[PDB]
Amino acid sequence: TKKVAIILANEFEDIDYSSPKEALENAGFNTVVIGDTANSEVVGKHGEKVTVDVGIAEAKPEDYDALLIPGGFSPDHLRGDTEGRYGTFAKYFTKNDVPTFAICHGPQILIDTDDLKGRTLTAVLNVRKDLSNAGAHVVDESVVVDNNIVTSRVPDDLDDFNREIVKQLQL
Amino acid sequence: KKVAIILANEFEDIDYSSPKEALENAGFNTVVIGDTANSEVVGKHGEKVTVDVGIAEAKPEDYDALLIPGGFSPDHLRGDTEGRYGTFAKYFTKNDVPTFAICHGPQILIDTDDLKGRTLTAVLNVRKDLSNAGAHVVDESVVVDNNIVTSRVPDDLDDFNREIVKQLQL
Repeated sequence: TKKVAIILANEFEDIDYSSPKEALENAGFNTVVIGDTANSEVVGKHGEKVTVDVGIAEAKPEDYDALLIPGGFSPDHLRGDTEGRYGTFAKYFTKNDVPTFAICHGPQILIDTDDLKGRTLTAVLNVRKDLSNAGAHVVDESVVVDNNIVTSRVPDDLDDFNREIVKQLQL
Repeated sequence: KKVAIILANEFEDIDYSSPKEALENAGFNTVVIGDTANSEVVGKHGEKVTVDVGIAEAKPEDYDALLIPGGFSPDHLRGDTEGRYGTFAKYFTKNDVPTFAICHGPQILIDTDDLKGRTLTAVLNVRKDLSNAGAHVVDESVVVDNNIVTSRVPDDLDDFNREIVKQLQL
């Protein structure tokens, strides 16, 4: 059975978490929330409470068949980790071409992999310039698939994003 | 001397209030520029601030400096569909006018495209993005690079406030 790592801090955009989680589980994949501390709670912009399953200190990225990075201000929080542990975690996925899915601000974390040169991505407007400075070919599309990396811009893109992430996992 | 403060919702309260009070104590005037004139924007910890001038009307030549408070306000500003806050900031970087940014504030300066070779600091969360914009990023309580003054976190405010006042007294 395949399972998806979802990296999550406080102030995630609630629907960026719930909608792809529901699509993945509906297709028969399981999800696991990876955050600062196992069994801590993180709270979305709009109040959704999510319990962290696995601490980032213990998490083995090779255990997971895909990474999902929900947006809002969760990715900014994750990039505040003094030891850069979420960037290092995401680097496993980009270095080994494992399916990697990011929506909205999510692609911010991919910048910390230093692996984006020549990759094609989209993101929320706020973050596109940073993605291009990181070496990406940034485009403005509802969903972008570049081999293993799937990106979308906003919650309104979720139908397209969810369809593509489940396909990539079927591979 | 008049200082433009560009501000959206979820600014870090003391990043606004503490420099604004330092500037006003030194005899300078501040003018909050935001999405719509006479709206209120609200800080992460609930401080309410009235927007004096809408970004659509603001003329950056009017001002003797630009101040960019941190929090998630700079991110919000970078979401403006027509990039009007980046364009506002470009006047200051192009014309070497005093430009002060704390915490996440320096994110806005990324949109000017004018950071190559410039020396800045910022909160850890945004340092990589500043480096990728070509800036020489250091980890100091305050950094002065000609016209641009940056600091990292609220603890640095004493040092920030001293340096931004000193810029304007020139």
